[PDB]
Amino acid sequence: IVGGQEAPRSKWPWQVSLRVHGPYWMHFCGGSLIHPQWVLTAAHCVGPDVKDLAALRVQLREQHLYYQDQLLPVSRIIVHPQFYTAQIGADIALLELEEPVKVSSHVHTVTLPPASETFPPGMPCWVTGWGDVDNDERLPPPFPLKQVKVPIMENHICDAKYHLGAYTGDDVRIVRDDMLCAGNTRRDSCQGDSGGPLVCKVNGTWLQAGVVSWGEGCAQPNRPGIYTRVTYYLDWIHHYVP
Amino acid sequence: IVGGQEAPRSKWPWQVSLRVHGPYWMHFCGGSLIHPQWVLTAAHCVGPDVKDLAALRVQLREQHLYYQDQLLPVSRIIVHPQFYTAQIGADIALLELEEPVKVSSHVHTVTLPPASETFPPGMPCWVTGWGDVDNDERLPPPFPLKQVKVPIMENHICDAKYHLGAYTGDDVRIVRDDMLCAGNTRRDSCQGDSGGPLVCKVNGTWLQAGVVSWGEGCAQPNRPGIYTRVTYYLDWIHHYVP
Amino acid sequence: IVGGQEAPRSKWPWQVSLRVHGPYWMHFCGGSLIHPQWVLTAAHCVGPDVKDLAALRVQLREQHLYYQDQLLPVSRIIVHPQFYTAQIGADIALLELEEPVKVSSHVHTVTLPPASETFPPGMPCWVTGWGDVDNDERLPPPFPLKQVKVPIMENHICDAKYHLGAYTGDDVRIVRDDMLCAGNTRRDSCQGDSGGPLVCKVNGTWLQAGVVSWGEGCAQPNRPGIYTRVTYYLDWIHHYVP
Amino acid sequence: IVGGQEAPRSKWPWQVSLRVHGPYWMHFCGGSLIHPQWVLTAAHCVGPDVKDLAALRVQLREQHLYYQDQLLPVSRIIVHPQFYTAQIGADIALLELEEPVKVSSHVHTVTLPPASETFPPGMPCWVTGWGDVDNDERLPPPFPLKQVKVPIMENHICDAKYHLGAYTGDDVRIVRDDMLCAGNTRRDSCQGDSGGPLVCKVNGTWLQAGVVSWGEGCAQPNRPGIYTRVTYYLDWIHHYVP
Ligand SMILES: CCCOc1sc(C(=O)N2[C@@H]3CC[C@H]2C[C@H](c2cc(CN)ccc2F)C3)c(C)c1Br
Ligand SMILES: CCCOc1sc(C(=O)N2[C@@H]3CC[C@H]2C[C@H](c2cc(CN)ccc2F)C3)c(C)c1Br
Ligand SMILES: CCCOc1sc(C(=O)N2[C@@H]3CC[C@H]2C[C@H](c2cc(CN)ccc2F)C3)c(C)c1Br
Ligand SMILES: CCCOc1sc(C(=O)N2[C@@H]3CC[C@H]2C[C@H](c2cc(CN)ccc2F)C3)c(C)c1Br
Repeated sequence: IVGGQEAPRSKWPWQVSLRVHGPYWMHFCGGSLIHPQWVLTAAHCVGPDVKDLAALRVQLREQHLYYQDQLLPVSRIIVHPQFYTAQIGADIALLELEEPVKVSSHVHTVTLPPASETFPPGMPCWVTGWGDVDNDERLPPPFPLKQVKVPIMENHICDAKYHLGAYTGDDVRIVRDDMLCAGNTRRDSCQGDSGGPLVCKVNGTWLQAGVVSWGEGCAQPNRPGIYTRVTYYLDWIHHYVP
Repeated sequence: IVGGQEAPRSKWPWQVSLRVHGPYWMHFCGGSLIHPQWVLTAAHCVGPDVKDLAALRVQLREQHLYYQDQLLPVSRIIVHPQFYTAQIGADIALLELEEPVKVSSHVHTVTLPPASETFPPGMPCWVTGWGDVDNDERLPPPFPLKQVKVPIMENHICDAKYHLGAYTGDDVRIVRDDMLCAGNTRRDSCQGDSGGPLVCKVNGTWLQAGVVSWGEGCAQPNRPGIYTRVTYYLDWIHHYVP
Repeated sequence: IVGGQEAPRSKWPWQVSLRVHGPYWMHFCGGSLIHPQWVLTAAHCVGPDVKDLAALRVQLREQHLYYQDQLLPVSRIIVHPQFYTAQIGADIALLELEEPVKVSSHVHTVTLPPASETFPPGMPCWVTGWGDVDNDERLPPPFPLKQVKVPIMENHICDAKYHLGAYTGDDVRIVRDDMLCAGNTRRDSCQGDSGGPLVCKVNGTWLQAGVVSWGEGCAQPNRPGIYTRVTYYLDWIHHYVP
Repeated sequence: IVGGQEAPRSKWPWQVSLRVHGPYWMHFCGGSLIHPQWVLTAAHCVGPDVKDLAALRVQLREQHLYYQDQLLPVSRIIVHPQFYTAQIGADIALLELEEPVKVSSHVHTVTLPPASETFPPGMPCWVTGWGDVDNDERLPPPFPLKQVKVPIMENHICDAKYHLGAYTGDDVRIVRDDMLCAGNTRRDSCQGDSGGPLVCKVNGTWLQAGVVSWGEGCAQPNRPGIYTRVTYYLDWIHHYVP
C-alpha cells in the first residue's frame, strides 16, 4: 500500500493473507472473505499454473503479519478459465477453505455488489493489504495492515492515461471492460496487495468493487492501479459460492 | 541461447545487438538486419513505453559482444500499434538507422518469407543471440554469439502443451495466430535473445520465420519458446521498409 | 543463532537489540544491559568510524523483534581505543542510555564475571540473539529471540584449529588472549547476533563470559565462534560503568 | 581502478590476471610477473585458507579481459606465514608457474626495488588493473586494462588520516610499516585490482613499490589505498624467487 496509514483493529474484518511454504509461511498475496468457507483473490496469485494445495494456507484478519498466526488449510483452488495474464484479463480466483470460519465482529465476510452497480468517480473507496509501501520498497516489520483512500477513475479516462508516453495505438484498449481503475501518484496498491479487496461505501454499506490486479509500477504518473471488476465476474462467483 | 554452441564467424550476417545507455552501451535485446537501413526486433525490447532515441544504438554482427563496437545511431523507432505485452501479441518493432549500412559478405540482410509461407512440425530451424545460457544463468565472457537448432512445434500442439499443468481453459488460446513455436527442454532461446531472428532454410535460402518473443522460462518441460510470426506482420513491415 | 531453539519469555532479561535509522528502525546488532543506564556490545557494531547518535536506538528484551517496540535514545557511544577490526581484537563497546531503565523480573541487568574468572570446557554456557539461523539464512518472521547452548573450547586448542587448512604459521596467533572460543558445527552465533551476550551459569548465577565478535562463517568445521573476553576489558568497562 | 584511463598496449607488460574456475575462468585478482616462472600477488587473493591449484590459472598481459585467453597452470602457491588478514599485514603471495614464460617486448618481468628505496611523496607512481571503477561499480565490458597516477603518502600521515572520523586511538597503529599508501578521492585502486602492481619510475626504471592490498572503500575521504610494501618482504621473496 502506497501512502495512507496503518489500519485500526476494528476496520476491514474480511481482509486475508495468502501463505506459501518455504523457510516460513510467507505472505505472497492478499484476499477477501466473501463467504465463511470462501476466499476471493486474484488469479495471478494462484495461477495460471497448477499449485499444490499442501503448500498453501489462508490467514484471516491480522493486525501485524506473522505474529498471531492461525493458518487455515485450502480444500479447492478455482481459477477463472479465461485467465492467463493480468493484462489480458479474468484475474479472479476462488479459494475454498477446508472448514467454514467462526464469524465474529473482528472477523467476518464482505458484501458483494449487485450486477448493475457501477462505481463512478468521487465515491469513497479504500484498498487494503500488506504489500510494498513504494516501488521496490517492501512493507517494514512488524508488517502492519495498511489502508489508503483511492480516487476512482473512469475506464475510458484511465485507458487514455495509460496511452500517454506509450507507442500503443489510441484505439487499442489497455484497460479492459472487466477492469476497474483507482489511485494516483500519492495513493495506490502495490506488489503484495494483489488479490486484496477494493471496498466502496455505497448507501451505508461496504461493497467490494475490485480485486488488486496490476499496474505499471506503483503510484507512477498517468498509471493508476488496475483492479478486476467484481460485478463482471458475479455469475462465475455465484456458480461456486452460495 | 539454451544448448548448442558458439556460432562460426561466417554464419548469421543479419544478427544485430541493441544497446542502451547506462554505465556502458549494454546489450538488452537482439535483432535482425532486413534492409540496409532497417532492423527487425520485438516490440517488448523498445516498448510499449516511448523510448529516448539518443539512449539507443545498434551494433552489427559481432563474434564477441562489446569487443569491436561500432555503435550505429537510430533515426526512428516503429513499434506495432497493437502491442502492449508479448502474451497479447503483436510483439514486433522496426528500427530505422540514421545511415544505410555498407552490405558485405560478413554483414548482410536476411530474406523475409512469402505471405503464404508455412513452417512444418519437426522442421529444423535456427535461433541466434547473446542471451542467457539457462534460467538465471547469464552468457559468460567473452560473450560469443551462440546458435541452436530448434524443432518447430505446430501452433495447436504447442498451445495444448502450454495448457498442460495450467488452469487456463482448453478453449482459451495461449499460443496465438500471430505466434510461432520452436524448441524443447535442451534447445531454446532465452532472456537477452529477445528481438533476435528464428531462421529456417527453405529451398537453399534462409528465411526469418520468427522474432524471439516470450515463453514460460527457458527450455522448461511442456513450455517451448514463443516467437512472433513474421508472415502475420509482412504487410506492416513492407509499409515502412522498401 | 545457529541451532538451539526459541528462548522462553522468562529467560535472558538482559538481551538488547541495537537499531539503525533507515526505511525503519532496523536491527543491526545485539547487546546486553550491564547497568540500568549502560549497554555492552561489540565495537564493530558501532565502529571503528564515528556514528551519529540520533541515528541509533536501543530496544530492551523482546520475545519477537519489531512487534512490541519501545525505542530508547543513546547519550554516549564509547568504543575501545585499541579497536580497528574484530580479528585484531578489542571488539568491545559501551552505549550510555539518555535515561536509566526501570528494572523488573522480565527486564534486568547481567552480572559481569570476577577479574580472575576463567571459563573452562564443559561449563553450561548459552548465546542469544536475533541473528541468522545459518550461513546466508536470515531469522524468519515473527523473528523469535533464539538461544543455543555452546561448548567452550580452550584458547590454544581453538587457535590451532583456526590454522587447519590455512597457510598462516602455527606460531602466528589467530585467536588472541582477549578472545574466547565457543560452539561447533551444530551450535553457533552468526551475523546479527554480534554484540550479544555469551552467558555462563557459575554457582547458580549468570555471568557474561563473552560478547559475540566474529568467526570464519557460522557453524563451519574447525571454525568455532569467537567472542570478546569480558574479563580482559573489565577495567575499561568499570572506568565508565558504576 | 578509480579515475585515470585505459592503458596503452605497450604499457605494463608485467600485469597478470588471476583466474578461478566456475561457469567461466573468472578474474578475481591481479598480479605481476617478477620472474619468468614467478607471479607476485596479495595473500588475501589466495588465502589465508588453502586453495586448490587445479581451480587456479594465470593469464598474462591482456588489453581486454577474456577476449584473447591463454590460461597458464600454477605448480606452487606460497602465502606469507604471518598473513591472516590484510589489516594485520603480510598481504603478500608468490605463484610459481608450471613452465617459464617466453619473455618478449609485450610480456616481460617487473624490476623489484632495492631495500633502501622508501618511495617518498612526489614520486611518479602508477597502479594498474581490471578492478571496480568506483564503490559497487564493476569494470564495464570489454573490460580494458586501466591505469591511474596515484600520489604517494608518508606512512605516519596515512595512518593519522585513517584515524580521522574514527574511534581508534591516535597511538593505535592502523597503517603498519610493512604497508605503503597512495591515492586520493579521484585516483585509487579498488576491488579486483588486489594483488596487482604499484609501480614507480626511479632513475628511468619502473620499480614495483607495492602490491594492491586494502583500504576503507575506494577513493573515500581520508582513506587512501593501502599497498603491501615490497621492500619489507624482499628477503622472503628471494627465499623462493631466484
Ligand atoms: C507494459 C507492460 C504492462 O504489463 C505489466 S505492468 C507490470 C508492473 O510494472 N508490475 C509491477 C510489479 C509487478 C507488476 C504489477 C505490480 C502491481 C501494481 C499494482 C497497481 N499499482 C497493484 C499490484 C501489483 F502487483 C507492479 C508488469 C510486470 C507487466 Br508484464
Ligand atoms: C503465465 C505468465 C505468461 O507470461 C509470461 S512468461 C514469463 C517468463 O517466464 N519469462 C522468462 C523471463 C521473462 C519472460 C520471457 C523470457 C523469455 C523466454 C523465451 C523462450 N524461452 C524467449 C525470450 C524471453 F525473453 C523468459 C513472464 C515474465 C510472463 Br508475464
Ligand atoms: C580471513 C578470515 C578472518 O577474518 C574474517 S572471518 C569473516 C566471516 O566469515 N564473517 C561471516 C560474515 C561476517 C564475518 C563475521 C560473521 C560472524 C561470525 C560469528 C561466529 N560464527 C559471529 C558473528 C558474526 F558476525 C560471519 C570475515 C568477513 C573476515 Br574479514
Ligand atoms: C574498518 C574495517 C577495516 O578493514 C576493512 S576495510 C574494508 C573495505 O572497505 N573494503 C572494500 C571492499 C573490500 C575491502 C577492501 C577493498 C579494497 C580497497 C582498495 C583500496 N581502495 C584496494 C583493493 C580492495 F580490495 C575495498 C573491509 C571489508 C575491511 Br574488513
